[PDB]
Amino acid sequence: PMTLGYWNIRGLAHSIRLLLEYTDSSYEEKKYTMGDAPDYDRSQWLNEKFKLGLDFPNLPYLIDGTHKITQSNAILRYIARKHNLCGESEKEQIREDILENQFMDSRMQLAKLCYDPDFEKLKPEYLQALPEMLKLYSQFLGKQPWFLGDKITFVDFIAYDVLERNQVFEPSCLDAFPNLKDFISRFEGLEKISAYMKSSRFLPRPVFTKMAVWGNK
Amino acid sequence: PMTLGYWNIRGLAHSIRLLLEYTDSSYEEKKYTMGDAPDYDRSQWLNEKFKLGLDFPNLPYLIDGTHKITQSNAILRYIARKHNLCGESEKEQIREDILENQFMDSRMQLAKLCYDPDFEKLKPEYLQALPEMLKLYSQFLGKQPWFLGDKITFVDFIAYDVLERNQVFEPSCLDAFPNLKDFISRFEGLEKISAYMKSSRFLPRPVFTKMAVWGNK
Ligand SMILES: CSC[C@H](NC(=O)CC[C@H](N)C(=O)O)C(=O)NCC(=O)O
Ligand SMILES: CSC[C@H](NC(=O)CC[C@H](N)C(=O)O)C(=O)NCC(=O)O
Repeated sequence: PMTLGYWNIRGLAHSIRLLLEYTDSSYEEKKYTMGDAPDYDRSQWLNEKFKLGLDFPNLPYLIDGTHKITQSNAILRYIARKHNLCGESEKEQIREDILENQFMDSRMQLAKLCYDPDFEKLKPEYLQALPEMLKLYSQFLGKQPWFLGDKITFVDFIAYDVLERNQVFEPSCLDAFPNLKDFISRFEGLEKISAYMKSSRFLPRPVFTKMAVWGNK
Repeated sequence: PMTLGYWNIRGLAHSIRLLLEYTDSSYEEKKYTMGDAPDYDRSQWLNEKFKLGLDFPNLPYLIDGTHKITQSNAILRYIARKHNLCGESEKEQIREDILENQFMDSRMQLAKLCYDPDFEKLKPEYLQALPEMLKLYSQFLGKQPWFLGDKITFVDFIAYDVLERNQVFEPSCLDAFPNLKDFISRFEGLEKISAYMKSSRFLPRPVFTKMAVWGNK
């Protein structure tokens, strides 16, 4: 079985976990636990960090026998290639590359906020900009079932994580955007995703690490 | 001709500029200028930000006729595909995806620091970590001329920007790492790269925007 190493949270493994489940991948999780405050003791990871034979040791990581992979997008692409869940044409590849990076910027905006000591002061401005961020995603998806079009690919798994987690942050945020709401349902309704989400494994919380101001538990 | 839009700085356009020059691409630059302090007035960009027909308006952008591309990695991949400067095999693609995301983490570390108000206090800790960062890049490159092996690809262009800019931040940083120094020379010695670097277009500073503590000019 493949090994997926990450913190015992949602974080950056969510899309990877879902993709692994969707693709019916044989895998098990190496789950590291961060200590509490004031420590935020990381030693579980730190001890074996340099022992896994990763070129750029990091969480998350994927071990698939010969292949040892860090960087969450690289893991996602790796698995997506293995199961034909990639953009094929130029137009699709362009769309894929734009989305992967754009979603990453959006992911990180929410993380920057929720780790910021000034969370309470900063929250409103983020919610001001929130509709415009969703609007661009909505326009882009249009009437298509999936972000690259007819066929589901890896970005849809990124898409879901970042869009859904906004909906856990601000529950009403997708209300203006019916196609994004339908996207969420489509995704969660997928036979394997649905089965997973009802299983003991599913790990939708905590969103962030114990160091977070919001979503630490 | 393609249009490359960005601020009148090095920033995230460097690798793109160099790739466009290397590939002998027909291109011209739409250069936006940020105001000074206290304003940092952005209105040059802001006015026509929503008028270029980009799905996710952003700097940098590439307009290639039908194709309008934002996100710097997306732009790089776009041009790389057009000129066969991509990882072909699985092992290459894995390496490419790892490196693109890793370098981007590294890039952002320097940017976080150089935009931080506590730049002076924070600088030493970054320089503490700096050798280990370089070491992992060095090990990964090994004896190969380019990061993916025999043939140069797009990551090399990212590689150059982030590694070189560290050498502008701390000039001695590559001294313990001869293969990285040779990488820099190999890259700078490429016929078209060399010609470009000696031309009037070449824009190696400022490193960051006027809002930066380090490398604003
Ligand atoms: C909050 S996510 C946990 C964090 N990992 C990253 O930041 C990886 C980000 C990377 N860009 C990726 O996408 O994999 C981490 O603990 N990394 C290992 C480390 O710092 O030693
Ligand atoms: C300091 S670079 C300038 C900054 N752009 C980005 O942060 C884009 C980053 C994106 N991840 C990319 O790589 O293109 C910017 O001015 N963006 C347009 C805007 O904010 O309106």
